[PDB]
Amino acid sequence: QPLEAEIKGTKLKAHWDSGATITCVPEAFLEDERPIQTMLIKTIHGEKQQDVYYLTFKVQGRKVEAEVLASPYDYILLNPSDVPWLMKKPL
Repeated sequence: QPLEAEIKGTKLKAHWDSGATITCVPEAFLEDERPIQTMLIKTIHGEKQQDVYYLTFKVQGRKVEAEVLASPYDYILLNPSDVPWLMKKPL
């Protein structure tokens, strides 16, 4: 059951993953954007750096802004730190 989210006014499906500590979005939303900060990641094949993008999107009808990473996926990934209310039941 994918969640609903709106990025830059664009409506798309999203997935909640507590394992993720940072929101992850598809480059399709960063193609014409710019990363405010970058992160360095070391891998067995070599060292890779991940760019960070601060975007604004609605989470279940809730305007919320957070940094997201660009990914080849076709959806969005929400973290438990950005959507702390999702863990709590709605009133």
